Amino acid sequence: ASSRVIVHVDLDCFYAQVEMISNPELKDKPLGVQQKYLVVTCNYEARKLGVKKLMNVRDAKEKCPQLVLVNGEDLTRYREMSYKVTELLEEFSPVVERLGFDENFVDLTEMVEKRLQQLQSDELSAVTVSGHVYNNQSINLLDVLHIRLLVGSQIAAEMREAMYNQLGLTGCAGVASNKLLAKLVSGVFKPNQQTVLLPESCQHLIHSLNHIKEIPGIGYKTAKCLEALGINSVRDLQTFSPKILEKELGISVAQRIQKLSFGEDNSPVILSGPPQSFSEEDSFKKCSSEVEAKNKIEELLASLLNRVCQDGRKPHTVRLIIRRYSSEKHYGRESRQCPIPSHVIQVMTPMVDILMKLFRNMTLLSVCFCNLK
DNA sequence: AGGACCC
DNA sequence: TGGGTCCT
Ligand SMILES: Nc1ncnc2c1ncn2[C@H]1C[C@H](O)[C@@H](COP(=O)(O)OP(=O)(O)OP(=O)(O)O)O1
Ligand SMILES: [Mg+2]
Repeated sequence: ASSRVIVHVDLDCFYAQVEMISNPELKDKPLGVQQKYLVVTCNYEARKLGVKKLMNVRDAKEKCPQLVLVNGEDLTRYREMSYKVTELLEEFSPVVERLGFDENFVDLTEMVEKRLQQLQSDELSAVTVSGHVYNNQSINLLDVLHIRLLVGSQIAAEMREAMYNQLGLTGCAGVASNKLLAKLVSGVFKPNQQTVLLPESCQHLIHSLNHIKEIPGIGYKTAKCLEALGINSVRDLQTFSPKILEKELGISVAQRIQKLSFGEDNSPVILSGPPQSFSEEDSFKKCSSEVEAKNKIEELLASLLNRVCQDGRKPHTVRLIIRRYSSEKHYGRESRQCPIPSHVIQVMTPMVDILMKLFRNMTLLSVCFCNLK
């Protein structure tokens, strides 16, 4: 083990794609999916007209006074489709990592080897790429690594083909030697296409970023910390002092994101498997009297119970989270965790009050069934 | 419990 | 600004 062939699959405007399959009349027409006062996602037709994801419904219609909107506050169908995609990819190779509802990582390393071993000392020269090659780099058919990434692009092509035939879904794929690069290159040719990255082009891809914040792994926070240090470009981070950085973010985060700035990411593809938790949420115009407004909570449990059930396993912990309006609390949530009565495990009534007492001990309300077994 | 990070 | 995951 040493050289991996990873693939990053990223579905195009996933929610719109599901809504469109539902009611076809929505195709070719600018379609935006709405949650409260936001247009979380939209089909490309609409993006052409200026609709950008996570855009105010207003800023959205006064940019495209024709945009069709559907409500996407209920993630049931999306979720269901998200697992259908993951499963299909699990077929090609079991080790699949989900990143949100629309992303998956697959370690194709073992699969590329098996395929290569079936090729004869001739046909191995007829190996061809499938899709784009980043920075239009030249392929060297004698470079074993090149042969491997190209095979990976074929498999990548196959998965994309299967997704569309079997599930009616289009999307992108990125093939590289680690998760960071694969995710970075999957977006190069945006609408429903695929790109493969050859080693020689790693820095080019890394340096094409305009801000460290663009590097998967570096969030909103870490970015601001780095700024406060005069670290703005990816090369600033590459050339910055190991000591100082290590001494201000933690030898961990430090040593890790600096490897990242170079295109280095040794993290494995974790097998996601079944969810580690189930939760429903609900935001509402500061509309909760601090009581009686727990009929909403009864609502959450309704669906959740239907979900936690279906799964098969049973959760051994419940939780409640809340919010409070006032100033601009850029981060403010509160939750009361608690074990679930063994008897009650094996129905609403009990639970209802269970959350109620958890309620009292304490704009948005959400229940979460975690600790599954 | 709460934090960071991701989509 | 509707869900999730893993670390402190
Ligand atoms: N539901 C969400 N809530 C908050 N932030 C989000 C959400 N989804 C994505 N983001 C963040 C992640 C990134 O910082 C950025 C979005 O990247 P992204 O939306 O995937 O680009 P995109 O043009 O490819 O959209 P899409 O994948 O729908 O086609 O916003
Ligand atoms: Mg996206």
